[PDB]
Amino acid sequence: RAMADQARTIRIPVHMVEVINKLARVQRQMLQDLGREPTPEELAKELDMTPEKVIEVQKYGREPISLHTPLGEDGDSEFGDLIEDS
DNA sequence: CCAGATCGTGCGACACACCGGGCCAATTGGCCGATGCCGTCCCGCGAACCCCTCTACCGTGTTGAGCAGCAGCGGCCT
Repeated sequence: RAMADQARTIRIPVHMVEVINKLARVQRQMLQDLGREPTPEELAKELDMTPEKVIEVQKYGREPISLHTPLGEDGDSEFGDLIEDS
């Protein structure tokens, strides 16, 4: 429960985290057994949900990048120095 | 040289100048009054949405350089 509540900067409810974990485990097992990357339809029929829900669950789980990652070869610039204030 | 262009002059027409009359066309544009469809809101139920709780074979360990301060030790001094 604690890892479900204190593991992501953008918090997700417990049930959505459980769904994400289930989808990740199913995808890993399918990739291992089949030998190829499962398509969204294969997971959708395996997980008993629409492909839109599958892609939404995949999208929700991503980790934000950091603005301080250096991209200058000499070590002077940062990823956050090239973002325009829209 | 002398005859038409130019202009003087004259008569008329006359396109309006007036400033005043006496009615009218077109053309209203308001919403008058009457009729009708849409915005807002107040439920009504239901799908989902998030939070909390509990499961008892048992199970017991994660480079170089420069400058400055501190710890250990050799050796007086009492």
